[PDB]
Amino acid sequence: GCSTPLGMENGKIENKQITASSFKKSWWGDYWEPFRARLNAQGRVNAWQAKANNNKQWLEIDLLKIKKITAIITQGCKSLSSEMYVKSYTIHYSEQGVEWKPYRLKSSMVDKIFEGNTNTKGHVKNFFNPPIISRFIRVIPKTWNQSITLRLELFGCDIY
Repeated sequence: GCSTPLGMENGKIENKQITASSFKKSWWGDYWEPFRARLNAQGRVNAWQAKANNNKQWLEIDLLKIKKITAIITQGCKSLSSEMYVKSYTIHYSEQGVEWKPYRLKSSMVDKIFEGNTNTKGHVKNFFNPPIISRFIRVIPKTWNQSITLRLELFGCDIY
């Protein structure tokens, strides 16, 4: 089958493979680095937080080789007295990491907007019908509650 978690939570996807447009750095050593965006992560800093909340943000995952990506799970983050989570997002993909292509349905001309989270720890899973075949995946937050924060996991399999 093709529904195996690709490695965000279990750490098979290494820190070096996860990057972002920007990330929050607190005056006192709290860096919400991209690679902290792992499903179910706990800790003082357990998620990626964009440096600024605007339409120019993205979290990128380099799978190191082209794979078939069948689903994605996103989760939010509760930090202090603040509930932050991405409510909707689009997906961009690439085989080379140079040219980016937006995920769109067959009878579509606009980017497919995926429904995201409605709380901080609940898992929201979205299936890609059809699957995405690529090496790089970018999650583009469209709407968020309070602040852009994410914890995620990707599911797929190798190409044969």
